[PDB]
Amino acid sequence: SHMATLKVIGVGGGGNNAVNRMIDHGMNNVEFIAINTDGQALNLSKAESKIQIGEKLTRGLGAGANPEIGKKAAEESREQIEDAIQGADMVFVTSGMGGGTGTGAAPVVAKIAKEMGALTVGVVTRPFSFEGRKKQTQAAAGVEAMKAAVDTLIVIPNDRLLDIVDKSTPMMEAFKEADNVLRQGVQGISDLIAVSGEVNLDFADVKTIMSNQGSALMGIGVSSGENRAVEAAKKAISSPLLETSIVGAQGVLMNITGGESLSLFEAQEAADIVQDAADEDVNMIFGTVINPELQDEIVVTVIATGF
Ligand SMILES: Nc1nc2c(ncn2[C@@H]2O[C@H](COP(=O)(O)OP(=O)(O)O)[C@@H](O)[C@H]2O)c(=O)[nH]1
Ligand SMILES: [K+]
Repeated sequence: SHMATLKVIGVGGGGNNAVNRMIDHGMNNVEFIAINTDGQALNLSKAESKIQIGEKLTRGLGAGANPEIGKKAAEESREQIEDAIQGADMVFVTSGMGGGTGTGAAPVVAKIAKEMGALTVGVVTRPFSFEGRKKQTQAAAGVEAMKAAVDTLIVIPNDRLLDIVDKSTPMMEAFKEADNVLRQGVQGISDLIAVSGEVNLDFADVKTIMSNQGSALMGIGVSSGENRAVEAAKKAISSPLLETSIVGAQGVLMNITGGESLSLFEAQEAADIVQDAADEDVNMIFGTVINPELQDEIVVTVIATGF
């Protein structure tokens, strides 16, 4: 029997913001690591494990939006980063691209985790257009460096947050919507590992769908009542925040969780929604979990790769 160790690593300001908000939300059976140049921010981190990088470089300040400083800071702290990761079977690295620390250090952190054998997933943001072309260009170079260093990468363009707010939505509420991509992905994988399914998926199946793949989609949908399976499957694959949509996916891990009423017909319906949306012949790794506590609720978890 195998119990996978999952860790979430925030790198730089935005990544450490995400870690703090996820801890506040509550996230058990997952270990958090906070990595930053900025000692003032790191002192406010809620993470159990904190690594200040580049103190000789920046004297405790941030990188001042220069990615070369973040890269050097991370490389010089490799051993400390390895020690915090040790034991991990899966590592999520989260960072905002475009600044100095995340852009430069997050790809180093990802490569360290990958060369320790952890399944390594990046979830990163691109800057708002109003932040200017230079920052977009720097972020683009960071995204490409992340893709070369992870097993799978999820990119959230911050511009998509402007598609989901009204004129009054607090910025922090919008940021929590972006956080949900990583948080619900981690939770869905943590639930998959913890529960034996009736059609069982385990961590080896997560590795099949995510190892050495590139772009990825991770989504969850919950629905009740009539047409719940179709509606949950549509919710799982249809986030407006994602650079990589479901279209073009050639591998999908899909788990359906329901009560004792979970029907074979509705499982096929949900699988068909995902196949049709990908517009490809999808290699599906299909799982089912009967949770008797659930009455009329159905949960559909999707991880899509192979773009
Ligand atoms: N969605 C989101 N984006 C953020 C957040 N914090 C910063 N950003 C974005 O991330 C980019 C880099 O900022 P930051 O992570 O603070 O820079 P760094 O510490 O030097 O890596 C910014 O230009 C913003 O686009 C956050 O909490 N949420
Ligand atoms: K399992």
